[PDB]
Amino acid sequence: NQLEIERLEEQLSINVYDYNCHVDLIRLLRLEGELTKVRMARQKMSEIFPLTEELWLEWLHDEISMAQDGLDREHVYDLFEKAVKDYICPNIWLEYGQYSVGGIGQKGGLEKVRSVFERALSSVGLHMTKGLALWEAYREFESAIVEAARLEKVHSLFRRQLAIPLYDMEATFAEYEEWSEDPIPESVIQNYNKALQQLEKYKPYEEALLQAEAPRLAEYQAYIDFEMKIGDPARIQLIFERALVENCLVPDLWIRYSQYLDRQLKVKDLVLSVHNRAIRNCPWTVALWSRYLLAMERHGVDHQVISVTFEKALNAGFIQATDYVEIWQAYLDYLRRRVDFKQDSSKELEELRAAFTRALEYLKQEVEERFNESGDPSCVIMQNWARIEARLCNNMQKARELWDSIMTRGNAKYANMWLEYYNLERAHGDTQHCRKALHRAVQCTSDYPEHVCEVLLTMERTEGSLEDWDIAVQKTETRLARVNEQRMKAAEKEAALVQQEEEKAEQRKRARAEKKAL
Amino acid sequence: NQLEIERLEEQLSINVYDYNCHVDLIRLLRLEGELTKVRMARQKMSEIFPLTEELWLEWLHDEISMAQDGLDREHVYDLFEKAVKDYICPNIWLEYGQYSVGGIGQKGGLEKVRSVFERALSSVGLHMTKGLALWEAYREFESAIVEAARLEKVHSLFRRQLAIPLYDMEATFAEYEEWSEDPIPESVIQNYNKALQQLEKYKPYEEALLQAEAPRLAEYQAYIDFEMKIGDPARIQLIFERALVENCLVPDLWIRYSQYLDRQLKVKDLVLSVHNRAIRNCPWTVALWSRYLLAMERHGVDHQVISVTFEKALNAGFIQATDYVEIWQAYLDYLRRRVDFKQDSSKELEELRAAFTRALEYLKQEVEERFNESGDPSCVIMQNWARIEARLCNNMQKARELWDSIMTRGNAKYANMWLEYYNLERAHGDTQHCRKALHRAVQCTSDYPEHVCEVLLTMERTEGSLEDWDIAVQKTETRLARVNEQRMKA
Repeated sequence: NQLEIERLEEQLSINVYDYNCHVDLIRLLRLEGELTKVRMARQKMSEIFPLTEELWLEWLHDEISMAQDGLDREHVYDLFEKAVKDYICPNIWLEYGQYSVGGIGQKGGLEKVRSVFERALSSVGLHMTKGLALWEAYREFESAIVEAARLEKVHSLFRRQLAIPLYDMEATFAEYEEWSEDPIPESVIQNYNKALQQLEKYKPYEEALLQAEAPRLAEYQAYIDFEMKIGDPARIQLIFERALVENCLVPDLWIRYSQYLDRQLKVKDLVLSVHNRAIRNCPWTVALWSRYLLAMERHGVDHQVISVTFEKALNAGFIQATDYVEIWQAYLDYLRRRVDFKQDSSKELEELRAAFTRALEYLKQEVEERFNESGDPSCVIMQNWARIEARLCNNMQKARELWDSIMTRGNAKYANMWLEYYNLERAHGDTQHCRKALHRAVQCTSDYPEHVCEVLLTMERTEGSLEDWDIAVQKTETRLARVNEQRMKAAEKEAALVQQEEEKAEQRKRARAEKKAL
Repeated sequence: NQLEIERLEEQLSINVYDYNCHVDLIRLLRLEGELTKVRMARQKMSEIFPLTEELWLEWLHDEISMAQDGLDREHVYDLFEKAVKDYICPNIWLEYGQYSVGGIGQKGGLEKVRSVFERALSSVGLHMTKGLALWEAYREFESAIVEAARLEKVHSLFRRQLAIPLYDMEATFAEYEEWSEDPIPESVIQNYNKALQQLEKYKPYEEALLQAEAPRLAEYQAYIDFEMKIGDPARIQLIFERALVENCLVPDLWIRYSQYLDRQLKVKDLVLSVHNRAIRNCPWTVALWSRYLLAMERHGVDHQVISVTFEKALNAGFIQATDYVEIWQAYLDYLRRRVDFKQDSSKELEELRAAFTRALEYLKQEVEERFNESGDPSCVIMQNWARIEARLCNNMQKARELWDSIMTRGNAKYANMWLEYYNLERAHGDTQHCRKALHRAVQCTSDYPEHVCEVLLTMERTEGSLEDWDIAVQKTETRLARVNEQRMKA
């Protein structure tokens, strides 16, 4: 049996991203009874993958069976704390509540049990199908500690629940009437009726969810669309989380959720936790990383931790080269917003300039090596560096050095490219340099040459000397003449190929053998 | 017969630009013998139109026949002076020389005869077909005056002529050996040989010209192409002038000719005579006026005469609305190059700002009434004014006033209009004004809204705060969502 464990152990050392291998290794260590090794393998899997409810539960059950010390109780609590983070988990919460009851009597045991049930209810108390079990477990505990006056607390739990649309809530209203010696107040009956109307209202979606199987993403989306029209922040979070349990590998769903959080709730601890979980579920999508870095910046996360997050993004592994420029650009935009441009020379500015160099080299080395295509064809990073360096810093010279480099890459043929450079020179350079840029455009542009000529003639018309206008008409006339010659000649060749294909089709008319022997 | 004459005179009182009517009025007046009325009709026509050689000759014969030796010889000369101006005219020149011989007895009569023959030879002495008659008339005059020493003058003319390729040139070489007691020198004979080589070169072209029916425009162009390959300035002008005799109504031919003069020769007096002569033949073409104003500026013609030349163009009459903005464009460019922008007074700059205003109004009133279009749909004059006013003068507020007006006239829906405005603000305004322009652009752009959004987003990403970026995505998302709602609706 140990032979097979060693096989799995080495298979993980070659590739640690084999989820099923981790699962197989743990099941075997657990069988062999290696207790410190199972926990070690479980801590190592959990740091890499978010774990499903069933995997957390077996781990929780195992630590609980062996906890034999008051300290191990504390350790089990720490584990429960880890488990609730990955996805919504009504059974884990229920297990946490029931377990925490065992520490009653100790200094904070009564308060602790109330703390976890209350936390459970905030997370899963509105859950149509699995929320009810939590309310019932909470009430049962409260009634078990008191006989005559804490009764107000048990009342409150009955009243809190009956204002919420849950399944079999009807049996809970009846259970409450019998229990209560005091009459059920009119306000409670009205909150219950409105909760029943909500229950009838959400019933078709819950049923569509039930009849559909499985992950039932389309039915989840319809539900989410519905809850957003209604607009209860608490219900919208719930329905997102419910959907994300079965569809955690659908990045657009994470985007949708995090986007709602980033625009509406705007609660730091919540939005960032959700971004992080998106990252653990779908590391391969760059938008998730760039949106994470955005959220960290909006909420004043320390620069060091934002930076270390970015470094993790570079190591996630993406499928496209374009993906790597996107992550670099998000980080670069972030570094750019940290600089005070009102004053040269900022330490932050040198950090920015250092980052740009690093990005271009990273694009030159790592991405080019793996994909064998540059990840930035139109050199958009260099363009941004150039724009910044010329408009925000008084360093037009660096902008020029950059642009000469952008153009050498066969980018010299694009009208829009020359114009991007021209406009940069028109704003922060001199007229002499616009003219040289424009004279170059005319010489090099291959897609829309008439366009760049018009731009050159317009500049000379408005700002140049008569010699300048005359040189401009000469260069443009000459250039356009050459263009029209090749355009016209190539049309001669296509017309010549059509005539060759007509004389080929000609021989086929005069040679039509209706009978074939071969 | 006089009846048809009264009809033509009133038709001219109605419209003075009827060339054939003028020709007909003159034909009847000449025939009817109204000696005083013909001189008038001829003078009033010649000031408007260039006259063909035959029309100048007939006028000249009448004045010479009415020798009214009061004396009109100086006056007849003045007429010849007018006649040589219009086109190349070997018969008018030949006619001028034979006539000038009659005044040889008078003071400096001799220098005058040599003056016109030399002037004639400079214009048409290289003419393959008609140049020879002038060389022969010059020699004939020269051999006729002295016995022993002007014999040299005649020698120089035989030699001068024999170095130039003419038709029937061989018979003049043979004619020279007999007349000349001394042998024909080796240098003269080799220049003759290369000229015979020149005669062979031009022979297929001279003949191709001969076989086609007049104006033989296609055949003339081939010749011009050929002579330009050779690149001899004297020879190039000739073939142009020759072609222009028959094709004076082909503006494209004048353009190539005047263009050759402006790029290659660059001699003030020569280029300006051909440009002036071009507008008189084809006034309806705006390029001819515009190239003319350029040439006057290149050659430093007085500011006052350029303005009157320009004012003349406005009354010429064009077929397109675009033509009127083009001439207006040309004049505005000219006035701008007269301005020193380092000096803010500025005397020239005030004529310029005044000129723009006058121009925009001409398009609103005169051009709009006739065409019911501005002729400047995208407002490039206002665009140019704004650009000048913002980059060269520190008057950015004026550029904005101009741009507001452009957007007001239905250009707010075009992305390129907003971006051009954005780019001006980006260069000579502040960032807050770029932000406002773009925000306006996103709301209004109707043709390519997705594009202007990309431009706003790029800006915020590169210069804006994180909140600025965030506002931009909302504005763009909302705008694009609504746009997409309409393409499904419609």
